[PDB]
Amino acid sequence: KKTIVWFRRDLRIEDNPALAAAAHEGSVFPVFIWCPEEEGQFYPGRASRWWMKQSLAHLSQSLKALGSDLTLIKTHNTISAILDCIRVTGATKVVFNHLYDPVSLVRDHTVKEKLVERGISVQSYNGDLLYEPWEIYCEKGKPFTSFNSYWKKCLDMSIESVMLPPPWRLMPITAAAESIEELGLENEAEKPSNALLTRAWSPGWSNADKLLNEFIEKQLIDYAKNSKKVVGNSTSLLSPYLHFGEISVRHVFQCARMKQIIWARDKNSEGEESADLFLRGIGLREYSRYICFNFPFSHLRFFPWDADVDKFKAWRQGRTGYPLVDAGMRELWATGWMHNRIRVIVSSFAVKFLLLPWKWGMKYFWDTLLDADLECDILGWQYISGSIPDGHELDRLDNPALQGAKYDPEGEYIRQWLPELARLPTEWIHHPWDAPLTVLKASGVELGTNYAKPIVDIDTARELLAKAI
Amino acid sequence: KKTIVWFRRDLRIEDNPALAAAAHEGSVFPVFIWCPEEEGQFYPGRASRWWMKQSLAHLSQSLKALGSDLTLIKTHNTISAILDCIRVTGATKVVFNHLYDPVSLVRDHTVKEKLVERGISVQSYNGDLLYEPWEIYCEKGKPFTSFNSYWKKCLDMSIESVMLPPPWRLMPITAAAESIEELGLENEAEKPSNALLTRAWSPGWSNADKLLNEFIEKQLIDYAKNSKKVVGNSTSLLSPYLHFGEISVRHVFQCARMKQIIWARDKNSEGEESADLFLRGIGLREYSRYICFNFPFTSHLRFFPWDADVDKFKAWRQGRTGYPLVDAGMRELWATGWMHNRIRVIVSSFAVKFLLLPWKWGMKYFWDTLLDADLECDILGWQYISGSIPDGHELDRLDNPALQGAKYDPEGEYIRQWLPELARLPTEWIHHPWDAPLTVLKASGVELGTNYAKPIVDIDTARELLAKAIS
Amino acid sequence: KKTIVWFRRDLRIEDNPALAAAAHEGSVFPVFIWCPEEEGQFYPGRASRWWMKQSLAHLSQSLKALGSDLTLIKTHNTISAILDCIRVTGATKVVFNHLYDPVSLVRDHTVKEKLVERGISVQSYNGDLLYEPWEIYCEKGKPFTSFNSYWKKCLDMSIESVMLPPPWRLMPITAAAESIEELGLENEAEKPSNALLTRAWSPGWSNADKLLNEFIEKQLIDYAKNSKKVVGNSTSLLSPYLHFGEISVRHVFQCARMKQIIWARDKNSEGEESADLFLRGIGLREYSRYICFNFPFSHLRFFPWDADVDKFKAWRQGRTGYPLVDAGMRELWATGWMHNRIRVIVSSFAVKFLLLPWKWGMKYFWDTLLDADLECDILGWQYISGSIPDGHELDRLDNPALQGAKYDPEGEYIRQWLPELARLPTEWIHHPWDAPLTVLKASGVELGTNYAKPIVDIDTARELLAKAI
Amino acid sequence: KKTIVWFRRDLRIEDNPALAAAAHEGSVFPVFIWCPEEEGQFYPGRASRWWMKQSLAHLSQSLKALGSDLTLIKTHNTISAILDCIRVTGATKVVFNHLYDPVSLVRDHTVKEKLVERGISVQSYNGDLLYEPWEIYCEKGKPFTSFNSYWKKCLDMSIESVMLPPPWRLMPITAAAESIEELGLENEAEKPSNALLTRAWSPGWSNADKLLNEFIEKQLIDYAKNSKKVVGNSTSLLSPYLHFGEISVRHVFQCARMKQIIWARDKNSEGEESADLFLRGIGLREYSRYICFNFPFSHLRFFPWDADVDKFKAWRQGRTGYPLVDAGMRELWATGWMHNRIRVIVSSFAVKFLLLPWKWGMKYFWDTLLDADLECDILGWQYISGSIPDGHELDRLDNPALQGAKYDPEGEYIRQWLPELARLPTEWIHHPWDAPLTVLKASGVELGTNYAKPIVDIDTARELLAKAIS
Ligand SMILES: Cc1cc2nc3c(=O)[nH]c(=O)nc-3n(C[C@H](O)[C@H](O)[C@H](O)COP(=O)(O)OP(=O)(O)OC[C@H]3O[C@@H](n4cnc5c(N)ncnc54)[C@H](O)[C@@H]3O)c2cc1C
Ligand SMILES: Cc1cc2nc3c(=O)[nH]c(=O)nc-3n(C[C@H](O)[C@H](O)[C@H](O)COP(=O)(O)OP(=O)(O)OC[C@H]3O[C@@H](n4cnc5c(N)ncnc54)[C@H](O)[C@@H]3O)c2cc1C
Ligand SMILES: Cc1cc2nc3c(=O)[nH]c(=O)nc-3n(C[C@H](O)[C@H](O)[C@H](O)COP(=O)(O)OP(=O)(O)OC[C@H]3O[C@@H](n4cnc5c(N)ncnc54)[C@H](O)[C@@H]3O)c2cc1C
Repeated sequence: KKTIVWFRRDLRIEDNPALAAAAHEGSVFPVFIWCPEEEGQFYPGRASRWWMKQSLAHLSQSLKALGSDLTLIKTHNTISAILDCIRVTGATKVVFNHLYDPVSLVRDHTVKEKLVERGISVQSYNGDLLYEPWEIYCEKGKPFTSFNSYWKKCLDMSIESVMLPPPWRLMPITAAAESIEELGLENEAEKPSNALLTRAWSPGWSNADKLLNEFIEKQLIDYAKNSKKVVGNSTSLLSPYLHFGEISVRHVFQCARMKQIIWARDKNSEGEESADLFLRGIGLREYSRYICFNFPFSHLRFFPWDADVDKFKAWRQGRTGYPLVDAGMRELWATGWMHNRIRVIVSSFAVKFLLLPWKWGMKYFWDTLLDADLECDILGWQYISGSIPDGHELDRLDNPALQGAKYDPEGEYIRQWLPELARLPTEWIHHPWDAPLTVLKASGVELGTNYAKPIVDIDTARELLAKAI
Repeated sequence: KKTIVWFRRDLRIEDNPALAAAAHEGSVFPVFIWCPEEEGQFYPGRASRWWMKQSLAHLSQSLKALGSDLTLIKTHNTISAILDCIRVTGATKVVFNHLYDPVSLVRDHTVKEKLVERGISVQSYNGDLLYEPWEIYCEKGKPFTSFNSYWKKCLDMSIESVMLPPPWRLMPITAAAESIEELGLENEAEKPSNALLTRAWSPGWSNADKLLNEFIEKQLIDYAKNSKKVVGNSTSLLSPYLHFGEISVRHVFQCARMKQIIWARDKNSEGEESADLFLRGIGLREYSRYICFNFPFTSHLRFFPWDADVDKFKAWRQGRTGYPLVDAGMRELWATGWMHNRIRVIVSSFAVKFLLLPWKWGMKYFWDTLLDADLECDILGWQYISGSIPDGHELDRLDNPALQGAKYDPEGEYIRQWLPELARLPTEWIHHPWDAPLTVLKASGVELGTNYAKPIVDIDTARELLAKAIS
Repeated sequence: KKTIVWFRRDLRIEDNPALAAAAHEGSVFPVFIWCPEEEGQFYPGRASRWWMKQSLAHLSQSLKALGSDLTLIKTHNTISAILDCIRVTGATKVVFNHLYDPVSLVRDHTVKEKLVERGISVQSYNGDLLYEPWEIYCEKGKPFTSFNSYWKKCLDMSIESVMLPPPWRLMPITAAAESIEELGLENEAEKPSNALLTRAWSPGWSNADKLLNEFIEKQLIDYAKNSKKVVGNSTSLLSPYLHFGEISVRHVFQCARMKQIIWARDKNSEGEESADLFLRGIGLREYSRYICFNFPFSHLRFFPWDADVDKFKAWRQGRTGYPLVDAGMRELWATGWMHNRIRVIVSSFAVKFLLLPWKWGMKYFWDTLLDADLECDILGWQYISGSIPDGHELDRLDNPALQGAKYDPEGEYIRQWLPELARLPTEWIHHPWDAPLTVLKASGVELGTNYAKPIVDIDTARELLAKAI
Repeated sequence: KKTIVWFRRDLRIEDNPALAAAAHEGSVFPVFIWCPEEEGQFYPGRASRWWMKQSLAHLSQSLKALGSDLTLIKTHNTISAILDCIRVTGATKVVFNHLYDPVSLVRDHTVKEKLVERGISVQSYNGDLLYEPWEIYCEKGKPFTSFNSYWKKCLDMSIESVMLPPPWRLMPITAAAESIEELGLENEAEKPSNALLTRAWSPGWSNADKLLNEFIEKQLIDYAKNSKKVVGNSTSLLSPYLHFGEISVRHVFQCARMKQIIWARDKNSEGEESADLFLRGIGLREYSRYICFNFPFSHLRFFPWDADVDKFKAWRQGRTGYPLVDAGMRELWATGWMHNRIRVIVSSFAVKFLLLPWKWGMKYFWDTLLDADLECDILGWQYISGSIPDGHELDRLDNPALQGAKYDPEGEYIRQWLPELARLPTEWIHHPWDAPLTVLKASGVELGTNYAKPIVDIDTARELLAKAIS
């Protein structure tokens, strides 16, 4: 047999069912079709493309040792490149993994019909998901918009398997079509600025496996009390690796459940909730693929926004005057990642405080986030605008005085990303516009020149939001 | 559908095909039927029974945290106990894993025939092996008889898979049948002495996975450089955990295979070589079940006039033979229930070629003392030492303890730990004090014949008493 | 014998000559006279006073466990308080250590003259200093105007022992006089802002002993290669404890000297150089007291200034547009300490770029430095203004491009204290105004809104100095 | 000036009063005069001489790094070698540190008189003790009888200090006196066996400052609860280093003293008690040189012994059937060191259970111990003998069933030095003879085959000694 594997966002060799199907039957021809025209509005952002350039290099380096290597093709049409690979490789079967974004859903089915009619067999295995969105029903069949009612039933009867990495790898003697090597992801006018994200990130499937041993045996023990704290990479940093499919979610769920069974047996209650807080976070990634599968284009709510370009640039540069918002936008753009509670605040500020279009705030998240996912990002904005009964309503404006006192105690997250407020005490570190002048100047801050004043008064933004509902 | 899971030597949940097959179809019913009379001359030993008692107690607490308890059963007939569990729970399928011991080889295929007549569904799975002995074929007849030619063909193709542990399980209902209250595995007079085995061993599958993680990440880096030595944690110390099936062979194999792949793209020239020896070490266990399958007795039927000396037999157990590697090996074997591989090639070659003692005498001692008392490994180990297999050693091959210790134990640090009386004896004579001059022996406070015993047998006599005893 | 141990800036118990001589004689009455009126402009600043309140509280409970409590007195005249402590205790002798500042020099000699005439014996010992300035002279009595010829001579002689803390203690047990528990150091208008210095500093003498045992066996090995690094606290962080006398320099020298002898015969060509740069640095504290002794006020090289108050606020708040200067002024305000290389840059920028009075720059250093030392700070400004033969010429300015490449490699000091310059490459991390406009957006740095433009051009400031000399 | 330094038992530089004073006055000419014929009975043993050789070359290496060598001299008369060094060097003052052995007490003072009559300046400093034995005066004239009352007197003054190492060194011109390159400390027959002491000891003043800092900062907080134990590094292993004067007694005292002050205000509870035991442990060394100073050569009893040469070989090589005694003898000979609580067990077993002459035990402890202190080893045997008031009477001995139940619980100390008793339960581990026959067959213990039977009954030693105490 001659099989052609099609890597998309399953950039790994471990537990790859499409790759395990190959190399178990005949020869393998790895290929990566990169068609930017067919991506549409879902084109990968600036930082998301940088992770793709490094992961594909780490992938091609991995496949180069197994026996074959990793063909990259930039084409104007995916089917035009797939049918052209079969021309030079003489393959009789093509295999790939599942992707549930709106562009790949209609493309996986179109690629099927075009070459299955031609006597060439296809097969699409389960990838990046523990449960397919067509494997669960409420007995009846109603969709569980309730994540609580969703994940409560997913914990019942797991029936899958964990695969292996292929020991060997065979490749036919072929030619080339239309081939490329490495271009179309990083712009020369910003490569030096993009080469600085390596300070806190290292793309690759093997580096992802090092992270699992760094988090399971050492950091998952007290994850329930660290995830609440926002200052420190307190969580697992597995979002960029899981999006690009560098870690199989089977492994992320198996070894985490393995720790839960040991802690549930050792009477340990601190680790039990730590495993619950992490496994029920893994289910949210599965919940995002379930909603986006039967609720694509939910969020059909177009109320009078306030398309102010200048007020949007201050939200990107962290000049909104709010400490917890400006620090989050400072962390997002410095490391390409931010905590979940930070995203909740900086996104709510973009729609509830500034009335900017939610698409504008998402297009910036889609561009600068290293973990820029499609199902998870949309799911986060639905949690903000009030599209799920298990999320905060659009009308509420959380007071930063108590909001910072929950996720960022002692104000150590602002004093790390906003060094100008390093002497402002924790009593006013989340809201300098409430402290008297006798303690503001004592802290060294001068609201106006030393630190930006609040861009929008919260007292006037509460009623003005309810003034249009 | 109610399904009875029959635990035997697969005391684990991570990759248990029989346990994963059940608990997914419907209900589950764990049971450990302990029938000592059906196991003949190779009834589980003394220390190995102690390990089994602690693992079963840990297995009981592990399963009770998932959903169902564990039915500990000690009856007079195993098949009678299986038929008793079917009627009390209403089960319809009996599921267990594969075992290749001659006792279970003839009764596992008997339980199937007994239950097919009654209509009870049965299905066996490969639990503690990656290549079953009937899966490797050729185009001719017989196996390979050489491990090099056997393991060369196993590395050609590979189709494995790792199963997941179920987070939920369901008990059946009503009354229980004959139930054993965890009894028989220990004798009242030798219980405090068996508790001393906890100093270097913590049985159970939970500590088994942590050791596999510790060895792969922090010790497989230089396994090829330490496995050839004896001192300290030279190897992985996974034999007692792999014998009772607490870690699946695939989980141990793939962890060193995954680490070997990363040690290739990073051009770790000596890294992937360390995984080659460890994986081939696992292959020796695979090759043990191939010989034991085709040759199902206990290529080893050479019993000639032995020196049935019970006085020289107790001097070999307690480690008082004048040979440091032999004495220190028998000192660690009885104090920790374990010993290095190269030392087992020494203490047993000394038992059959230096003392002319029966090989069944030393093998019965390994059965009671070794926690990793593997039937398939304890047979292949003694066959490799004698001239039974052309895999390595012959019958008329003796090794000088001088070049033997300096090859597997430099600086003599292994003897000084288990023989304090030879602490100030230099490494040049630490492995053979009799060949050292009296000017250094008294300076090293040895004094043969009072503190450390003189060599019980001469190296030249054992060669002249054996070459003239073969015809 | 009833003795009075006048604690001043010797806030320790171990290696205390005046405390040991008074203990091994008879009774001990420790007292601390705090007269802010006798202090001229050398009155302790905001940060330096906070360190005094913590060390004195630690000193109070320290002696409280040995046998005698600590007495703090805030009076109008020090001699009036000393005469009061004598008439309430009957102490026939008053002992103290040495202080070489101009105010405390004429005071100790006035205290001796006023107490000797009353029949009360006085005794002074060497404290907080290896060898006094009146003990180092060649065959000629010429004071060493150069430091290279200074410390090279201090190593050719060594005669000073080290003593242990007193074992026992007892009190003359008599009524007290005017007993000012704790007044003057901290005002309530800035108490919470001052309490935030506990993040990176823990004042006390036992914490100083905790600091040495960590710096010797762990950080002194490669001190020569870490002193060239500005990022982080690469040095020892011993200046605050040495200024307040919380640990004697004899123990600081003896621990580093024996480590050098250990590395001497060990063929350690890297440990000797590390012990050298630390001991040569200890000599700078020794050299500061030498110039402060027979050179009262040289630093009288004044030149016309441009005292711009608005340009002085930007120098404090770090709004000067220079990344290496603003990052240092942020660290000076956040933690009250900065590296020696940073102090050279931020002080030269105040006098050589903005043309601000050197006293104004010192008035801010003296107020915000936890290690605010009179002899060390003046010696620092003498090194910048060009008042030393082996210093820096006042007529020349260093290019921040090559300046950052010398003391801040990899560019990690700006990315920590100025998070807006995170993705700005090292090629322009020290000077964003030289970078092209194409990379100023790739680095997400808009000068008019993100990080302010340089307030004064470098080439103009270099010629403006030559325009008035 | 030019001063000659005489290193004898002060092989250190951190705090050496005779070395730092000689460095300031002028030139430094370090000499190490040995002369075994003047030692006689107090000649260092086999293992103790090995430490002296390794610590000598290491101290000679550290001296040359400063600027002055170390002249090693082996002579027949120590005074003839001192005068030979003065003429070839031209020195004026001869300096050295104090010692408190009967040899040096009459030798150093003889050096003083013969060099004073010739016009050579001499000055001896204190560098081996906190308070010198003549600085303490008690009652009216009885030099105190016990230690618990002696050390209370030392805790009522304390005018100590410490000194710094001198970075400068300069040796004069020509010399070449009657110095040898290597003496006769090691014999070729016992050299490879002596090299096996490096695995447990790294002698020298440089390493001495390492485990000193390691002990005070790490394993001192819980010294009050680990001093009674024996397993592992229970104590500080500072006995051999303080014997050769590689660490100043003031630095050892003032380090644990500084931790007690910090643990006082913080109220560490166990911290103050651990210092109160370690400092009073140093006080026993202070009392060792005190009782040995006023008394010559309280330990002179020649009652009928049992001079059995075969019973001496069993107690020496650890074959007496007593695991707590046999394991100690196998440690004392393997590592050249043993815990203090083991010494009162292996030495009391030799003089009471076996009735062997105590000189046979003291001669063996002098050869195999690296910390062979003349002033301290004698006091240890006096504690075993019925001599010291606060000590063991001659007719007292404890059952090992209670010794291990308090000083060595869990029996992990025996299973390391006696592997043949590993599976023996921790109850009968210190006395296998009293164990039932079922546990002995189960624990592989065959008293008389693999492990030796008790060489002497405990009830016999009590009844045999009663007839001799009349
Ligand atoms: C507005 C908004 C936008 C978001 N955009 C993304 C995105 O683009 N990509 C992304 O991976 N996550 C996104 N999330 C989820 C969340 O920000 C990250 O999953 C998490 O904060 C970082 O992962 P971690 O490994 O550090 O933490 P952990 O909590 O340890 O991550 C657990 C894993 O489970 C999944 N997961 C965790 N939380 C969620 C969630 N809320 N929704 C979906 N899956 C989840 C991810 O695979 C994640 O790696 C978004 C959340 C919000 C509120
Ligand atoms: C006379 C004799 C008797 C032996 N009896 C046993 C026995 O009863 N039980 C037992 O498990 N091993 C036995 N062996 C093999 C060998 O002693 C052990 O495998 C090894 O010493 C312990 O392996 P480890 O887990 O400590 O380390 P590693 O060697 O790192 O473990 C590798 C694993 O592979 C297998 N393995 C490794 N070497 C061999 C080998 N030579 N033969 C077979 N399998 C091997 C084992 O499952 C082992 O756990 C015997 C060898 C000899 C010479
Ligand atoms: C403008 C300016 C102002 C300064 N103001 C002070 C001050 O107020 N207080 C202060 O203690 N030091 C001052 N210094 C000296 C120097 O900044 C600090 O000694 C040092 O940076 C503190 O870090 P450290 O103690 O970890 O350094 P290390 O080098 O690790 O410590 C060496 C020690 O030696 C002394 N020392 C080292 N370098 C110098 C130096 N250049 N001048 C004087 N003493 C030195 C200090 O006691 C210091 O603690 C100043 C230097 C300059 C250029």
